[PDB]
Amino acid sequence: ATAAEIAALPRQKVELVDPPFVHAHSQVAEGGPKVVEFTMVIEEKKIVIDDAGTEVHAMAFNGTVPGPLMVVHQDDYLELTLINPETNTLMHNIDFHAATGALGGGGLTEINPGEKTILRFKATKPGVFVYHCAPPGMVPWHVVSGMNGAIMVLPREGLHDGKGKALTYDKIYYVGEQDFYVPRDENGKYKKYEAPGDAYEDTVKVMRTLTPTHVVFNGAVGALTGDKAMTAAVGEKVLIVHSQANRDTRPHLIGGHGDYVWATGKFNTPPDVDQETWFIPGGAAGAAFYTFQQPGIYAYVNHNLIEAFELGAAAHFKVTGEWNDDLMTSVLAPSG
Amino acid sequence: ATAAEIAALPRQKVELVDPPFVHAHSQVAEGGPKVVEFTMVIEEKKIVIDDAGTEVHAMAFNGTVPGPLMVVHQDDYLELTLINPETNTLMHNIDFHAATGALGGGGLTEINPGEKTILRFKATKPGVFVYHCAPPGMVPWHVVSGMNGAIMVLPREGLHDGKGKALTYDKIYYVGEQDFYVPRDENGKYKKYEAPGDAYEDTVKVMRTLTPTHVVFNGAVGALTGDKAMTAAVGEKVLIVHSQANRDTRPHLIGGHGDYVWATGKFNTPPDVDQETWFIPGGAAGAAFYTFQQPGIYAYVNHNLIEAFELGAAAHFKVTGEWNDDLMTSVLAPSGT
Amino acid sequence: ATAAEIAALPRQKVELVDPPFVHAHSQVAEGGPKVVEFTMVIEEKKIVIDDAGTEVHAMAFNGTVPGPLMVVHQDDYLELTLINPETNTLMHNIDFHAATGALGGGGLTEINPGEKTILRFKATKPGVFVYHCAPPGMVPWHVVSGMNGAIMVLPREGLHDGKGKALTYDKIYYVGEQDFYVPRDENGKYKKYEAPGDAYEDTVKVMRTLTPTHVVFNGAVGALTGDKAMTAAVGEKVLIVHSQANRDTRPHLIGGHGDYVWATGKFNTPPDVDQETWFIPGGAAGAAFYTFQQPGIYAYVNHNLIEAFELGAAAHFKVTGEWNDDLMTSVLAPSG
Ligand SMILES: [Cu+2]
Ligand SMILES: [Cu+2]
Ligand SMILES: [Cu+2]
Ligand SMILES: [Cu+]
Ligand SMILES: [Cu+]
Ligand SMILES: [Cu+]
Repeated sequence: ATAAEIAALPRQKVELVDPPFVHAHSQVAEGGPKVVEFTMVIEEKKIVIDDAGTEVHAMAFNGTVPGPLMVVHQDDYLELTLINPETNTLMHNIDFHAATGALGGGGLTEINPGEKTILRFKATKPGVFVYHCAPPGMVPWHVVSGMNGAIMVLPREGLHDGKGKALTYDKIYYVGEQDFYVPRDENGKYKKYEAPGDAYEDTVKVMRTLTPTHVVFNGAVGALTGDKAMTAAVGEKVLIVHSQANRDTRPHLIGGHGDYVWATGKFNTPPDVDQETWFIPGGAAGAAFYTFQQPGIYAYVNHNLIEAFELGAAAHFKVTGEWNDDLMTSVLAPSG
Repeated sequence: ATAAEIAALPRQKVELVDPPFVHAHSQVAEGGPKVVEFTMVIEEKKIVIDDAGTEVHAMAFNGTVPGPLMVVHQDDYLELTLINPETNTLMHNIDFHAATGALGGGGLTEINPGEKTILRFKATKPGVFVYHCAPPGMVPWHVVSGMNGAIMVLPREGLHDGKGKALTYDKIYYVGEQDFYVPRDENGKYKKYEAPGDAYEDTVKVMRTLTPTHVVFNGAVGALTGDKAMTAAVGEKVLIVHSQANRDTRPHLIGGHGDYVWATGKFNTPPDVDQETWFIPGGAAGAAFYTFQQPGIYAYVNHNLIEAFELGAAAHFKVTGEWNDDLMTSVLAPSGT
Repeated sequence: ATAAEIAALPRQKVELVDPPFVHAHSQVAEGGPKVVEFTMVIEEKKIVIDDAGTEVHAMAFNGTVPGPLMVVHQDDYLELTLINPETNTLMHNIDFHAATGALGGGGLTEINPGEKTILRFKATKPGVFVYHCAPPGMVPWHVVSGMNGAIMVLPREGLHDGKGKALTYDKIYYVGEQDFYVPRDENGKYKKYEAPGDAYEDTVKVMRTLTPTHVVFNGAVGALTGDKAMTAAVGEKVLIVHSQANRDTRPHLIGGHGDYVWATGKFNTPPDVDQETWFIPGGAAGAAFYTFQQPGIYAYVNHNLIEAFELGAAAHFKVTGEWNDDLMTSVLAPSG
């Protein structure tokens, strides 16, 4: 497309919502290519990541860890206004794995506190993709401070299975998984700091052990449970987008399956089927499609069970509907 | 199917065998859906995991680590009688990754010592699948104490490659891989404990490092070596089912390949081919099919070679038959330059 | 083939080239099956791997870490003369993951200092494959001392996509990724040793933590950066072969993609497409095909960003050509 051709395309402004919810969108593209407009303000803020009051100096796109999911269609343009308020202390930028050139946009978006920038890229490849901050010389520090999210570039005809059959979800959720590296004192107590830079040296020491102190969904232990449990009903089709910008993960829906899983996150790569546990390498997003068949509580986990149940990587689904005794039944309940 | 129709189905009682062997089964389903019945007694038992005599308080389905492989066909029902004898100290249950609902069955099979339960589920999806104990609040501790195994749900028409051609194995082995986290004293020697409970706190500390002290097949360093080495012959087609309920592994047959590998373990996902090293994420089972072409000793390993050769994750195959110099030959044996 | 048929095949000697470069070859096979002859001399030598003068007693096929890429076609034979000079102090051998029998060749190639051996094997399977030394009882120590490389066995008709369309690269690079485990003294300073064996016990202790001290491309931190960046031009098709003989990696071209990725490294397994970050398990090689669309500096990393930017697993590409504003443009440059 020429500059003139791009300037003639319809514009659409999107209002983002906090994960794990996803902003309003259409699965099948509505009309021809558009320039889809998003704005995010970066917030450096303290987050509490466990029930012991452990703090992280988060660097948060749109004030959340992960940043929000942006949804466009293939060959749309994503036009992001990124704002670094004067209240922040560090330079930030953004690299979209979906984008081509300038280190995913990072080279064109370096903004000091009090600056903003506008980046437009063509979403040429369909799939879910990580985005994250990456300031030269301080890249993993920003990423493991929670400065990452994902986007979804849907095929213009929406999702299909490996054989061209349409796959239409009723619900979509975005689970951003975060490895954190929190310094500890002599007694094994987590350290607190009063500015992000104060934590840098101690945090880098922990990072270099390659052993996270916490592995969490949506920024904290137990975040996507209780008031934030994800919901569905028997018969409902659900897409679960999952990202991890720095470290491998192995999602698993306990009590369910990934009926179709784009494990690599890329929609032109046919999905795996009937998955028990799928694998998403650090630096990528993946997506799983499942139709619920049983009601009740599900756990959704990173299936290194130490990571899930000791380090924090466990979410819940609450599913309504009728129990199916054909699929599963207690022939004899626990008894003497 | 209705309760009445399920009641009308044939029942088949299966006698389980200890890994790495697999109970008698037919690759292609014989007749229509059946209710396939299994029984396992859970044993909390001290096991030795290396030649030094390092002990673990294992939590073992059917008394083995891993638990035995159950084999059914797609759309059969698996009916398990699970028994927690009164000699045990902990509540246990079972989660089948093959199953749908109630956390894979865990929500319906919580049994205290002195209790039993019977769970039935429809094996709707073909593949190899992990099963493991998962008591709420104590999940990874049971799993890394060895309380896990796998099942195989064969397609009713047996295995096929990605393009519809039948693949019939001559023999099958099940290799369960176990990450263990054994506490050490100030000398760096492994600690011993009186009851499972006494090891809990020290073990959780090790688990949190995400660094196992041992990574083993069939419950111990070298368990599948010597007179317990797996066997094959040139021309023999072997399926190797491999599971890891908690931690990633990367299987490799040293001197061979995975001709067809269902790396995700799911038979409706076409197999990768000609594999050197495949990848099975923690919480899954995978399966590799290989026709041996050369005789001699092979090592079958997790190809993080530290894990294989320092931590224990190496098994052997002994293979009989004629050497093939077309495939490989020593043109000049090691000799002075 | 019959004995006389094998004996009658042409023999061709090929001169090796140090990584990341690859010796001249044809993508489509020239003529019928050949016995392709290579020679490598093993060098035991101290190398410096970082900016602090940290040393490793390298054990290096052909004098390099990684060992060089050998390229043949399916159903050719690879015939390697492996030489262990008498100035070395350890026994070495070679296991080709591409080969069938005798532990990949290791059982037939155990050479003490002052010995050589010639191994021939038929390259029956197309793909990129790891090779490494593997002396019984000291396997990981040799491998993590850098004694590993890869080969490529091209299909006789060259590479194709999942739909049988030919994929022809303009250039190819071989990135060998090495995990090192360098002992430290109690002050955190890396230790130095007189002879390789002196480091054995201390090194195994580090190895058993499963936490490398360095994760590097081409044998050292920054080996493929700056004036040793890899190069391409907009419009150029590049194959990047990546290996890791002991430990998982997750390659990512920052600013680009893997247009086609044989993540398992095997050409009869259809390539994944449009990849952001692919995954190569320890003990394997993979290959990614990309057509460059934007000029500028790219980084090519293991996308555990701590491994990439704290531990050393980052390379650069310097790409010439014209910027494409359709793919990406700065609508508003960073501004107050
Ligand atoms: Cu990135
Ligand atoms: Cu599980
Ligand atoms: Cu190997
Ligand atoms: Cu940032
Ligand atoms: Cu248990
Ligand atoms: Cu060696």
